Amino acid sequence: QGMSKIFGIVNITTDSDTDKAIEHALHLVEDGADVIDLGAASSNGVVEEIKRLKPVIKALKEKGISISVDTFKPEVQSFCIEQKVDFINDIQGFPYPEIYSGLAKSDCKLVLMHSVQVETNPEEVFTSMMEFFKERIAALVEAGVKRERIILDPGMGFFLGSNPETSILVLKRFPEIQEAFNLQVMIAVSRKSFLGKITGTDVKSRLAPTLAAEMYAYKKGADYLRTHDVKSLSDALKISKALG
Amino acid sequence: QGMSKIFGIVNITTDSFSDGGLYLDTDKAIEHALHLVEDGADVIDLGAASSNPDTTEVGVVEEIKRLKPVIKALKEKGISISVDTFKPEVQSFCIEQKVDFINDIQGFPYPEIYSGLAKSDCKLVLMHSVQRETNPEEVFTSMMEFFKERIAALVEAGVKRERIILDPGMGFFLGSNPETSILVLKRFPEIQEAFNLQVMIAVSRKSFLGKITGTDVKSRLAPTLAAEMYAYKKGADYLRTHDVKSLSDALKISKALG
Ligand SMILES: Nc1nc2ncc(CO)nc2c(=O)[nH]1
Ligand SMILES: Nc1nc2ncc(CO)nc2c(=O)[nH]1
Repeated sequence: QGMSKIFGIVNITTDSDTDKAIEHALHLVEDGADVIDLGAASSNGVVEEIKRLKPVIKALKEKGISISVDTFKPEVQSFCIEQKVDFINDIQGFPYPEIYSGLAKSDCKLVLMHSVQVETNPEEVFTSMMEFFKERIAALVEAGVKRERIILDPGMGFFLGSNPETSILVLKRFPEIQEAFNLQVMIAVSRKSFLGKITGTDVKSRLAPTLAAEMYAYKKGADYLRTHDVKSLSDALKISKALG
Repeated sequence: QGMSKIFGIVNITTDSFSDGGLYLDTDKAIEHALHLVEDGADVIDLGAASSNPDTTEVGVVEEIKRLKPVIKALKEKGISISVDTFKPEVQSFCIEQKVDFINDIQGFPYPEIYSGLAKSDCKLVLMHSVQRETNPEEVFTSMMEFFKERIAALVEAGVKRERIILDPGMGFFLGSNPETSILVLKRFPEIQEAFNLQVMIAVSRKSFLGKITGTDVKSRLAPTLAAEMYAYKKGADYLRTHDVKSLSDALKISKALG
């Protein structure tokens, strides 16, 4: 029942020049987003990724906008280390110990996401997820990163396997991750394919299956939420809180 | 938390509206009904009221003329029909048509039609409304007494108690005060226990939702869905909505998520 901070998804490439992604990043802030999750990915490339970030990064910092960057490459990550973005989203969970001490000299909060790319007993995935967090958080702490800087993401959708039951189990049991490590947790359900396998609808185009899962996560204590339609979630969270 | 029926709103007057001519497209309303049903609607809430207040005998026979083809066609396909009208002459036409529900936003205040309502097998949607700056607490108390007096006067005439569905009213029907709508939304389970009757919640696209967020809720679904979700988990028996598919798809997520 805690107020969740919204993460606005802005993809730099599919929106673009830089201005179409910039104006998409301020319209979401004008809609109730606390942090803008910047993504700039194409096909097949470190300089190409960074070149699209620099104009959007410092433009949002010129207006005091908290920025999250979705990158799994350490060279792109070390760039975000010294640009001093407020968040750095890694869908791989920092598996390369090269930049470990590099992440300790910084202060940007780290987001530790877990995935399991093939046979899914849905609870066995949860247990190994508990052990994955226990080993990766410790090694990050041993490298100098403060424990108060890690945010856990249990993964969702195709990051948990083609089985929709796996994503349902984690959506019901993510409070257990909250109290086992005493740390914040973000849930990302927006337009993920497994929502269509439950309702039989055209995902990526239907907001309501998506909205129902984000309110459920908010009502169970999710600290952060990652979505596309921000003004829809912002109004869903305003109604949900005022309604008791 | 449990079951919930969905009322599909079909404004026959709106589906036959004015793009440069009025109330001759009697098939758009019929297609809007059959559409909403394959989106997950349980009952079709037909509404053929005039665009502006009309209280003559012509507006009566005009309301039946807009309901007569839509009611008939939906009957041939086994569709639960609910008529959204507050006129006694229109309601008597719905009784002889064997319509499933009669949705009255005035709470049936005319005793002349009580005789016709007793013989009917249709269910009744008794709605409560407000006088016209009343404190939200006193609106709830007067609503309780209003249901208590009107339910008795209906069973006195011969309407079996179990056919009465209670609607507390929402938004402008409770006043321009948003907290009055919030109080009813978070305290309506007290209605189902005091009267042991079903309760219908109708929040779809009401102005008070915009006063809480600050967005145009008349054409948007997110605040309508958030409020419709809360009433579902709180045990609302029926749900009157516009976007049936978005609510039906939403109910399929909460049922899987538990
Ligand atoms: N933290 C987090 N980030 C993501 N980035 C991209 C995508 C692709 O949908 N998913 C996610 C996600 O599920 N969680
Ligand atoms: N049963 C019921 N019917 C309504 N009809 C029209 C309108 C106006 O939107 N409201 C309602 C309502 O709140 N409850």
